[PDB]
Amino acid sequence: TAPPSLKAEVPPVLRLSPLLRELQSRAPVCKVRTPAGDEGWLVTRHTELKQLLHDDRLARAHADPANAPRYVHNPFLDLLVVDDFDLARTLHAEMRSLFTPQFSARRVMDLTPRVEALAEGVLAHFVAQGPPADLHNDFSLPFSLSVLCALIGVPAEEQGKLIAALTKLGELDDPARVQEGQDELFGLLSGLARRKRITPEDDVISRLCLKVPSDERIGPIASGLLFAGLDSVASHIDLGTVLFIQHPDQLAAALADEKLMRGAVEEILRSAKAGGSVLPRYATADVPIGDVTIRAGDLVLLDFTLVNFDRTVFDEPELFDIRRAPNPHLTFGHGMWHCIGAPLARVNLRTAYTLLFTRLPGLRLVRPVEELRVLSGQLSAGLTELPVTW
Ligand SMILES: C[C@@H]1[C@H](O)[C@@H](C)/C=C/C=C/CC/C=C/C=C/C=C/C=C/[C@H](O[C@@H]2O[C@H](C)[C@@H](O)[C@H](N)[C@@H]2O)C[C@@H]2O[C@](O)(C[C@@H](O)[C@H](O)CC[C@@H](O)C[C@@H](O)C[C@@H](O)CC(=O)O[C@H]1C)C[C@H](O)[C@H]2C(=O)O
Ligand code: HEM
Repeated sequence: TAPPSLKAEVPPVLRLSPLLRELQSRAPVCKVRTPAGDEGWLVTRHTELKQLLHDDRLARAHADPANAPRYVHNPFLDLLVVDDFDLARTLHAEMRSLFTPQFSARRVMDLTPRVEALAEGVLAHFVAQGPPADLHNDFSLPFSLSVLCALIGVPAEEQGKLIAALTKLGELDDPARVQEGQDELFGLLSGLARRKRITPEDDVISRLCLKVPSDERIGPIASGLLFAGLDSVASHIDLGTVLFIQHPDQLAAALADEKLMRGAVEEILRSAKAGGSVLPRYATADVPIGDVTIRAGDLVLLDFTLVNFDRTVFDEPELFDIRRAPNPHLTFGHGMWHCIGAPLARVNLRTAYTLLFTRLPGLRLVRPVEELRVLSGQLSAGLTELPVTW
């Protein structure tokens, strides 16, 4: 297969696939065939990813968005792209000025007692019947979701439908099912905005109303935030928990020392996914990078965790070392595109690991890790299940 194809099934969890390892050793920027069947440029190395994150010729913009080369087939992902390059710039700037104040240090610090309290409640439900239990579906997802709902302003009576609607939102190669969850989610969130415009509450939707006069527009905006943080946080709770099970003496040191726990969270972010953490861009003009020229209109695949195994940056990247320092991973991106939820994601993760392992020090897998499976055909795909006992 020339160019190499990315849809090479799914590698085992917590391991860098042979395909991606050879692509990275081959060149910093590689032409590949995407899961959707089109052609794209995979950025494989740390320095080149950083450079492209700071190059204003990469954008969520294309002269013909409907016909542009695709990474995967998903209409919700397609909503990030507009056909006017000036409009793409101003929309991106606007979105960052809307969202950045919601994740200030004061706000995340102030939310933290609430985050810890939500973790405690989810844990009670997770352990209520004793072991074994599914860490993914009965702790990681409900905890990740309850935090996002508390911050965004989704009441309890609607959180039950969210996991379902958000699941069908991420489905690949089924535009009709993505449209269903899109309909259901956009209608739910914009109705909340209509209410909170009249009766403001301490949540993000209420504060978005003060700068976004359209309730309709708050639908996709809020949906973006939820989808950006739900599976991303949940899957890192899952995989970080496995990494800790596999490295008990490092887990013991992280539990005894908060600074070591912060380092451990960073090492889990660096290494848990081990490639495949791709978001797309398009070139709006020719971009020379490494020894190739990305052409205007071309698809560019930014893989934010493949670069965390770049041997020219990380010594022994395949080893889990919570004391790794410095730890310049790019899991949250960089620059003008840097993940706005990163401070919240970090609090969620250290809250989860701290609570889980102090309450359940015997946590272990029910079956060998080789038997875990990632859901297929899913944007932001996580484990089907994570059975644990304690
Ligand atoms: C300007 C507009 C307009 O006015 C309005 C009218 C339009 C709004 C448009 C809304 C549509 C939003 C787009 C969502 C797409 C998500 C794709 C996720 C893909 C996830 C990928 O997954 C893969 O999939 C493959 C198939 C599998 O083979 C792989 N093994 C793997 O699983 C990679 C996963 O990514 C990360 O997860 C983080 C991502 O979430 C981030 O945090 C959000 C980034 C992005 O979402 C930012 C937006 O979301 C912010 C949004 O808010 C913008 C916004 O409204 O602007 C408003 C103001 C973390 C996971 O570790 C990583 C992972 O899994 O490795
Ligand atoms: C461990 C969990 C998470 C990871 C690994 C992660 C990763 C990322 C990455 C790599 C990007 C850059 C995407 C690109 O350049 O196209 C990004 C952007 C973004 N993330 Fe996250 N994220 C996480 C959690 C969250 C959470 C919890 C939220 C919201 C509560 C969030 C909201 C956003 C937003 C709004 C953007 C768009 C920034 C922009 O377009 O300039 N993320 N995230």
